[PDB]
Amino acid sequence: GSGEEDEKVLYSQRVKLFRFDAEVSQWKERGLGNLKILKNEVNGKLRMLMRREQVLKVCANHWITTTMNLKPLSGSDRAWMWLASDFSDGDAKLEQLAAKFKTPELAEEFKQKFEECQRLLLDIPLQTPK
Repeated sequence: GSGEEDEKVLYSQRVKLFRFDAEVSQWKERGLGNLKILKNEVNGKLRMLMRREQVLKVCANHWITTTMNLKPLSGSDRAWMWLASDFSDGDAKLEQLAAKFKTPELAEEFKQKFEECQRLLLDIPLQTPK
């Protein structure tokens, strides 16, 4: 009720999704897809989910909040992981899952903006015209 739904799609981007392998202790790709952003009309929670493009299937529904923190992968500077409990149909575990963009360009722009939005989006209204 205005929380687990109520989200609309504003932006989509081709990204790689990663899972943290407990057994590998390491981030390994979940696949390749498009990061779909669903944003609540309330602008309370926004999500980034990514569906595997050619795989037609969302694997991770991650909410972008300051309640969570982004951390760069080892060796990556601008590809980051977040801890989220994903269960788009990903099955509810909390994992640190990662996503990386092709370049630190895509990765860096998003990283900065991501954190800023975490602190900021909360207080600052961002409503898309209709």
